[PDB]
Amino acid sequence: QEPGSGIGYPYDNNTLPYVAPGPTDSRAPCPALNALANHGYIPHDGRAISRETLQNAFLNHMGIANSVIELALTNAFVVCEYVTGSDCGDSLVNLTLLAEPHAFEHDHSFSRKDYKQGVANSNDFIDNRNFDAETFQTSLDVVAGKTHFDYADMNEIRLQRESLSNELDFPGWFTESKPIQNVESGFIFALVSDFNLPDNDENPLVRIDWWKYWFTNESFPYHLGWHPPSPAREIEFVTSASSAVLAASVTSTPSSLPSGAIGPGAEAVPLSFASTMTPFLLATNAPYYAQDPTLGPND
Ligand code: HEM
Ligand SMILES: *[C@@H]1O[C@H](CO)[C@@H](O[C@@H]2O[C@H](CO)[C@@H](O)[C@H](O)[C@H]2NC(C)=O)[C@H](O)[C@H]1NC(C)=O
Ligand SMILES: *[C@@H]1O[C@H](CO)[C@@H](O[C@@H]2O[C@H](CO)[C@@H](O)[C@H](O)[C@H]2NC(C)=O)[C@H](O)[C@H]1NC(C)=O
Ligand SMILES: *[C@H]1O[C@H](CO)[C@@H](O)[C@H](O)[C@@H]1O[C@H]1O[C@H](CO)[C@@H](O)[C@H](O)[C@@H]1O
Ligand SMILES: *[C@@H]1O[C@H](CO)[C@@H](O)[C@H](O)[C@H]1NC(C)=O
Ligand SMILES: *[C@H]1O[C@H](CO)[C@@H](O)[C@H](O)[C@@H]1O
Ligand SMILES: *[C@H]1O[C@H](CO)[C@@H](O)[C@H](O)[C@@H]1O
Ligand SMILES: *[C@H]1O[C@H](CO)[C@@H](O)[C@H](O)[C@@H]1O
Ligand SMILES: *[C@H]1O[C@H](CO)[C@@H](O)[C@H](O)[C@@H]1O
Ligand SMILES: *[C@H]1O[C@H](CO)[C@@H](O)[C@H](O)[C@@H]1O
Ligand SMILES: *[C@H]1O[C@H](CO)[C@@H](O)[C@H](O)[C@@H]1O
Ligand SMILES: *[C@H]1O[C@H](CO)[C@@H](O)[C@H](O)[C@@H]1O
Ligand SMILES: *[C@H]1O[C@H](CO)[C@@H](O)[C@H](O)[C@@H]1O
Ligand SMILES: *[C@H]1O[C@H](CO)[C@@H](O)[C@H](O)[C@@H]1O
Ligand SMILES: *[C@H]1O[C@H](CO)[C@@H](O)[C@H](O)[C@@H]1O
Ligand SMILES: *[C@H]1O[C@H](CO)[C@@H](O)[C@H](O)[C@@H]1O
Ligand SMILES: *[C@H]1O[C@H](CO)[C@@H](O)[C@H](O)[C@@H]1O
Ligand SMILES: [Mn+2]
Repeated sequence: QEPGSGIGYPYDNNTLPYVAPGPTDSRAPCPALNALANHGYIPHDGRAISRETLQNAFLNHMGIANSVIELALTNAFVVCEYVTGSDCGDSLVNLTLLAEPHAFEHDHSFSRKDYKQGVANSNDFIDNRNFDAETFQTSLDVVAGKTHFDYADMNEIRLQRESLSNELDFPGWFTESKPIQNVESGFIFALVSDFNLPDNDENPLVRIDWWKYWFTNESFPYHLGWHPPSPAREIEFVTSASSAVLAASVTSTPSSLPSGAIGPGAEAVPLSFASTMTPFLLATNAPYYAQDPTLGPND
């Protein structure tokens, strides 16, 4: 928000306004990075981003501590080197390369289509990077009519998304990614679980309106009473939430789940790519921004 608005106070005392990305700006498949770039907490053009810039942006403007993004930072730079063909050092070339498929970006996302979702031919690919309202609706439908949801609900959400993607993706494309997705499940609980409820750290409940605002708008739901978590969320909360999602009992089992979908997931570890492997072509679409309505500087 505008610095003088005081909208983030006393949780964030140095805010910057929302600015929609222009056609030439680089955006990510990540709603968090996109919100940060939209505010200029990382570069608005989404290019040339250092680890510390990311660490500070997450800590000071989203209440996400450094520990939470340690592996994500490692993996971002691994993917940068893979996509560009050379070491990116401490300047992430852009946000868009993070949408390299079957890498950090993965199938059965909550709010993005898959790289080969619904394509008529095998060489074809689509926008697996920008927010897709329809896909996100498929996630929200699982918790229709509710204001909050828990770990068991999130487990049902990710299962529905796995089922849908496995059915709709070009044959042979779909590749399950429980470890990465469920870190991201933990991230959702970390950012938009309802810290105003008395037992948030034991049984955190996601506020659906906060989640929808963050994902659809790629900006922060201050207008709905959100603020950065204080103290900042740490990695233990995230991986604990990730484990709890996967441990939750399934009351409705969708068809066409990949083998082993139900049950615990592997711990996320650093990505690695063969020096011989050429990266998949990145989707080239202009960055998404909200238009129904468009956002002002304080939204
Ligand atoms: C340097 C730090 C980060 C990097 C490089 C990063 C990168 C990515 C990438 C490549 C994806 C796409 C995965 C896919 O859905 O196919 C993603 C998704 C996602 N990220 Fe980030 N991320 C970071 C930090 C965070 C943080 C701190 C949060 C929230 C606390 C967050 C929230 C999410 C969520 C919820 C998704 C899933 C979106 C969906 O499934 O539609 N990310 N991130
Ligand atoms: C995206 O953000 C816009 C702008 O903040 C949201 O629309 C506003 O929502 C606030 C409460 O958050 C209301 O007080 C305003 O009346 C709304 N303004 C306008 C212009 O409609 C919008 O709801 C957000 N989208 C989602 C899905 O959360
Ligand atoms: C983000 O960076 C990536 C990596 O450099 C860009 O993707 C490459 O773009 C060049 C054109 O300049 C192509 O020759 C390569 O084929 C692309 N690589 C892949 C794997 O697709 C990407 O264009 C950049 N995006 C933005 C919006 O800045
Ligand atoms: C990205 O750009 C490529 C070359 O410009 C195209 O071959 C791709 O199909 C893809 O195009 C899509 O996104 C761009 C926005 O940059 C639009 O100009 C196209 O209409 C298309 O949606
Ligand atoms: C914001 O400023 C107020 C008043 O000085 C202070 O009490 C609070 O700790 C500040 N918040 C942060 C995150 O520094
Ligand atoms: C989230 O974190 C837990 C614990 O590391 C994993 O089991 C899960 O697969 C996901 O990565
Ligand atoms: C989540 O899981 C990680 C290991 O993947 C732990 O280090 C953390 O304490 C939490 O239980
Ligand atoms: C790990 O931490 C999460 C979030 O605080 C809890 O919900 C879970 O029960 C475990 O203690
Ligand atoms: C990971 O952690 C969660 C939360 O403590 C457990 O529910 C799960 O069984 C796994 O050990
Ligand atoms: C775990 O428990 C649930 C109820 O919470 C059952 O519906 C499911 O079959 C599983 O045993
Ligand atoms: C069991 O409850 C789950 C939520 O955990 C629903 O998704 C499902 O429809 C069934 O009622
Ligand atoms: C039970 O509920 C789940 C989640 O909503 C569905 O994916 C499944 O098909 C069944 O309707
Ligand atoms: C749907 O069915 C699966 C087995 O196919 C169970 O694991 C789940 O608990 C739900 O009843
Ligand atoms: C597809 O499969 C699921 C369980 O695997 C069923 O619940 C459903 O009725 C359909 O046959
Ligand atoms: C389906 O296949 C996979 C092998 O990747 C197993 O992990 C699973 O238990 C099931 O047999
Ligand atoms: C990570 O692991 C891969 C295995 O494919 C290697 O190719 C790479 O050089 C790195 O050691
Ligand atoms: C997005 O742009 C539209 C232009 O009609 C405005 O209505 C809105 O305030 C926002 O700036
Ligand atoms: Mn994806």
